[PDB]
Amino acid sequence: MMEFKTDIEIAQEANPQDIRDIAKKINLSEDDIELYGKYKAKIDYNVLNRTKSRAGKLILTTAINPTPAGEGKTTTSIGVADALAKLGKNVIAALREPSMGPVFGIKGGAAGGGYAQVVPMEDINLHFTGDMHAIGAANNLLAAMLDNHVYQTNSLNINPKRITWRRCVDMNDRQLRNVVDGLGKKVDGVTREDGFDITVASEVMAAFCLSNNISELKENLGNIVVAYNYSGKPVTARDLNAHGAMAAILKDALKPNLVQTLEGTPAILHGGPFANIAHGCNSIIATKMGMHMADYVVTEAGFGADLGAEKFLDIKCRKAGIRPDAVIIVATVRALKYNGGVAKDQLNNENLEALEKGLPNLLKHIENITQVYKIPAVVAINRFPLDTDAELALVRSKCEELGVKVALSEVWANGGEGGIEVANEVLKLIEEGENNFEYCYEEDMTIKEKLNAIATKIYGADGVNYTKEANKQIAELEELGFGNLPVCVAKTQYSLSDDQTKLGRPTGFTIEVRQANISAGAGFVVVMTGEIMKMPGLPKLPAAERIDVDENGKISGLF
Amino acid sequence: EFKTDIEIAQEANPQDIRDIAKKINLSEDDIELYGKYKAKIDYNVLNRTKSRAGKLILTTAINPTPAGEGKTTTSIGVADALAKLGKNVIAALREPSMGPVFGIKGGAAGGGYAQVVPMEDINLHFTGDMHAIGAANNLLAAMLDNHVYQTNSLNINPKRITWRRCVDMNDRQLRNVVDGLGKKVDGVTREDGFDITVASEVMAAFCLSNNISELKENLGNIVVAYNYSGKPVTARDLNAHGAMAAILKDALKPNLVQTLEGTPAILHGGPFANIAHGCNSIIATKMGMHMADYVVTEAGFGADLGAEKFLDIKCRKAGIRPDAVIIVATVRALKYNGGVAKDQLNNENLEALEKGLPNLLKHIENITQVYKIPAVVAINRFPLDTDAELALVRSKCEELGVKVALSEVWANGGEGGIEVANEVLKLIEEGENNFEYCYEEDMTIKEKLNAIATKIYGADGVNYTKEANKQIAELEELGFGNLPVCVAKTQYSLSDDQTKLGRPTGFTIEVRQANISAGAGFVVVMTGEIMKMPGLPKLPAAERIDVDENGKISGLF
Ligand SMILES: COc1ccc2cc3[n+](cc2c1OC)CCc1cc2c(cc1-3)OCO2
Ligand SMILES: COc1ccc2cc3[n+](cc2c1OC)CCc1cc2c(cc1-3)OCO2
Ligand SMILES: COc1ccc2cc3[n+](cc2c1OC)CCc1cc2c(cc1-3)OCO2
Ligand SMILES: COc1ccc2cc3[n+](cc2c1OC)CCc1cc2c(cc1-3)OCO2
Ligand code: PRO
Ligand code: PRO
Ligand code: PRO
Ligand code: PRO
Ligand code: PRO
Ligand code: PRO
Ligand code: PRO
Ligand code: PRO
Ligand code: PRO
Repeated sequence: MMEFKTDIEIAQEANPQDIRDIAKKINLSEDDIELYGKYKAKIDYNVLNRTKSRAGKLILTTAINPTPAGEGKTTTSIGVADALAKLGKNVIAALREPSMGPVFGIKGGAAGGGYAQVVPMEDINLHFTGDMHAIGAANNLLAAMLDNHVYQTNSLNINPKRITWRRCVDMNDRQLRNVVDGLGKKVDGVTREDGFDITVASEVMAAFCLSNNISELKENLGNIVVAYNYSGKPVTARDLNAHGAMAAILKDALKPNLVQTLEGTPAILHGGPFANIAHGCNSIIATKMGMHMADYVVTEAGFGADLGAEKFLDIKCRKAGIRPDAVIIVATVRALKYNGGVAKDQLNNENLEALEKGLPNLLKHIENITQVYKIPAVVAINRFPLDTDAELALVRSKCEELGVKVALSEVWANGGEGGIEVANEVLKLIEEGENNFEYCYEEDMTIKEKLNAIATKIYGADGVNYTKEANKQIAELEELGFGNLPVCVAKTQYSLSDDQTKLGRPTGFTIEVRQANISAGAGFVVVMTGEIMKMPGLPKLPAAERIDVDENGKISGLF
Repeated sequence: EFKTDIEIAQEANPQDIRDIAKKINLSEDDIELYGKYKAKIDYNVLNRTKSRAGKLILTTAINPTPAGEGKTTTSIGVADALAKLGKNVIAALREPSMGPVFGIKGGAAGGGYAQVVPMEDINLHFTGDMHAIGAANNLLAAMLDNHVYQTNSLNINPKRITWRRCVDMNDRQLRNVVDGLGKKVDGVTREDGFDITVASEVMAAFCLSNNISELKENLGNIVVAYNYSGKPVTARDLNAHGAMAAILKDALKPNLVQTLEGTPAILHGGPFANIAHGCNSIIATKMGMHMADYVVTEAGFGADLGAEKFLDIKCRKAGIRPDAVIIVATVRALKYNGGVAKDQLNNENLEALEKGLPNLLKHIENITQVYKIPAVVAINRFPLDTDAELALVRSKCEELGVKVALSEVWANGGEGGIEVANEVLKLIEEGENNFEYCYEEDMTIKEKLNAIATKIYGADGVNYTKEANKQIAELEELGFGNLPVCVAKTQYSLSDDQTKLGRPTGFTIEVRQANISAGAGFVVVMTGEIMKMPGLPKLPAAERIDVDENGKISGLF
């Protein structure tokens, strides 16, 4: 027979505390909190200026390259945080907010999974506290003011063909990828090519997550480059007098959102940019908030260590002035056997030979964390019942040779109890740890030197090649004065290389850069190794067709 | 003696919204808080409480003039006045669109000392209803295009797609677009456009639904296109309405807010008054009548548009009947109808006041003699209004059997509305159930149009273009001839000619176009061009908007 519980059944049967009690666990009075129902809350960012910082530790959760087998990065983050709570520690989980668009294409999902989730699950997947709407409104206001300026006088001499700013919407709408607007009468605007991204891909989202306060948000938004003039110089949102209004739309959204786990552990969800064209981390203001209110903060970055962790350490940690005390590298035996050449169908059979072929992927990410950034790390293996004792022993052997212990995580089935082993090793790394954190590169280096450093040190590439047009675009960015910013490499996440088919630990390859541009608002240069989907489409049978509401207003079909 | 509306709003002491909910017998478990000054009310509270069967007070006005009339200020003021008189009362109002705030600055819900607070939050995101309306609108658009891109098994003709996308911005750039460009995987190339979010039919259907079940059903009946066989394709055909109602599940809960004097207020919905009915949502008015003894609501654009549609559309679908009608006007506005220039409105001009008074008199006749509802004229008094001017207006209105009450709510708060509120209470106790619609649902579209044009506007009849006739003919064949008609004409005149002030007589209505809003449940009829997406000014008000280091917004008002 069978008997099992889906994540939504686990979320339904939960007993979530009043968010006011959750706030009490981190010394947040009722007068420091804006309630959104009794299970969601927004935290005033002005509590930092009137309370004493606990100077909590920072625990960064990452993973190997994503595989169709799944690794359970966010489930481990929530589970380890719950474990530290079982150990009597004052801990906060810092996570991102999901986009709403994909819920209607491919269905929504739990914050984590199993018994390591964040609740309320339904609200988190939909409107939550409205941050996504605030991001999009600010994005589209700047777009309307840009087009309005060109329509009224165009005194800034904006070249319509060099307009880089794009509108956005929080839906999976392929139809809006490439558009032409401004058609009609003379009074209907100026005809030009345009496009829509999904809201989370907007640069507003990136700068939103890299602002320390509302004044830095207003300053970052003004630095956004929306076009170039006929002289080749950048035209910014500040030049349009737009950043003040955009900061007014985001005034409430910039407050971090307080929720909880299934075990009552305080959780903060805030922001959620891409992990290829952005850094893929939750907001700085939320991570700073947590370290100010708790002794431990468990956060995470998307797409695995070669992308999210690299940008957490080289972009976020630089702009926030923070240092991880420990790093959790998540992996599963099935994912490693997948790197070894096993097809997705056969990942449940024992295959020591394939596990050994795919282990160099985990080994490379360990070397990057512990030998390039010099940060104490622990491997968290999300154990499955078919994981043989030899498979676990082989993984532990090769990881011990690099000085890293392997802790078995069972938070998906046992909640915080299943994360005590990982939590204990993390506390051990924090106490026995020293400040050896090193960036992958220095800011004074050129854009090509920074890319060369990341490709060689992190990806394992022999070097970086540039197309004819990429070299031109990088040369312009150096001339305009952007060569002193961090670089954000937008490449595939399924491989250490830029070739999504090269599993394991590819060697003797080169990265092919074909496009580059400036995200002056977020504060980094974006570099492309291929086409990047900034607006997903809907499948043939969208998930929306099964979503329903009953006479009492209960939603079904979401998960 | 006092300051601007934003300064009055800042110097106000709003109570905790939980205490405001206590005034209308709402427990803490009936209330979702959005800070301690806003709250959403569960619409299931109706299913566990006994209805107080409260009275319905409709607030309308004369045709909007550049002089202003202060309609919403009077509604809030009369609501505060009934509170001063120890009555249990709720003010039901509309939510403002956030878009125009960044063009022509924001404004108060009301004005003077008759406001609704928080003013700042109401002008922006409020509780997110506008975002949900747009999300539901844009999901249906994405699923419509996806179906055509995938299989188009419904044989949708892209040249017959009527659904439009939306955004809550004043963006003239998105009026006419071509989307679907790019690779073969980037969609189907076609012409398209955007409207401001509050102009979506999702907004009108949102406001004409009695419960979450009718919302899902109404959303399903929305016509999004036509197949090559000429038959309507709906959102139900796309299996979208269940998902759209899920996006709106929390939005459909009315928003509990308060006035300056602590009176409970509900702001929910905000459709256009020309291409829609311009009323707050039916659930908000039902909720108020369920939880209180008196409800003051309003309709936009004066009696010939909002009040007409409030009575012939909203009242029909909700099954409610107004117990009294407040017709708001000013001496300045009537003298404007009499031929006085905008700059000369401060001098006494009894001759021009008599030339413009027929406008107010026609609206009285429609309320009291066509719909048969008791009415009272509320004059928002100005300091330079001579006693003779006020006496002339009182004279002509009493010839029709309607008292004139002087309103000073703007400068005096609820005290300034006691005179109006008293006549409203007198009209409710002495009134009878004589309410009649202007037309019956059985009549054809052109008969329903001829009924409104002649009885309400004062026209000799209705003329139709060739294209208007074909569209009306096609709407009859498809089976939409049984719905009400929502006439979209100018608000500055009883006629379809914005220059004909006062009380025009020898005119006829020209219909250029007819469309179907099957989700809202009415047929829209055009007399001219309708701007569903306004543009930003040369100097947008958003350039003056700023935020300080503590997160305080300036320049909004
Ligand atoms: C989202 O992440 C997930 C999602 C799903 C997961 C499912 C399972 N596990 C981790 C998961 C995980 O973490 C890696 C490991 C324990 C387990 C035992 C089982 C089983 C499934 C799983 O089927 C029968 O016995
Ligand atoms: C306890 O065992 C340990 C402890 C510490 C170890 C440290 C390192 N390694 C193994 C270790 C090990 O396993 C043998 C492998 C090579 C290496 C290169 C590096 C580095 C550290 C290490 O920093 C920068 O470059
Ligand atoms: C794969 O199946 C598909 C996929 C997409 C299809 C798209 C269209 N049609 C069949 C399709 C079909 O069936 C053969 C025929 C009706 C039509 C009219 C149009 C149009 C595209 C289509 O663009 C403008 O006017
Ligand atoms: C029943 O009659 C029909 C039925 C189906 C018809 C389908 C199409 N057209 C007329 C039709 C018609 O004419 C009256 C012409 C426009 C068109 C563009 C297209 C397409 C199909 C069609 O596929 C892709 O681009
Ligand atoms: O644009 C300005 O004048 C300043 C610079 C940072 C925030 N606003
Ligand atoms: O000790 C650390 O590494 C972090 C840095 C910011 C405060 N605590
Ligand atoms: O490596 C660097 O340049 C800085 C020093 C503190 C941490 N990272
Ligand atoms: O179908 C689309 O429009 C995109 C591109 C391929 C996968 N999803
Ligand atoms: O109505 C309000 O909310 C304004 C703005 C803050 C103080 N008073
Ligand atoms: O079937 C079609 O026509 C579109 C294009 C690829 C899959 N869906
Ligand atoms: O979707 C694609 O990739 C093909 C190639 C160009 C036209 N469409
Ligand atoms: O209209 C409705 O509500 C249902 C949904 C599927 C078809 N009929
Ligand atoms: O499109 C509009 O609404 C304004 C009016 C003239 C200039 N643009």
